[PDB]
Amino acid sequence: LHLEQQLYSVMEDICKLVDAIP
Amino acid sequence: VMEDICKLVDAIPLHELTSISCAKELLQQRELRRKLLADS
Repeated sequence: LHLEQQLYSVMEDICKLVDAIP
Repeated sequence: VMEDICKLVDAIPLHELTSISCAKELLQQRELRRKLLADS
């Protein structure tokens, strides 16, 4: 199940992106 | 989890998405988190 680990850190790049108005 | 946030990021309209400069690359995170969810 290499697809769950791939979604664990690919929608974690969308979040850190949300962080960049600090 | 943390992605009830990203639930709100797949919802920003395409007209309202041009006002942020990170969107060139952080909208391919939207269209890729949707092909991977679809691989059930």
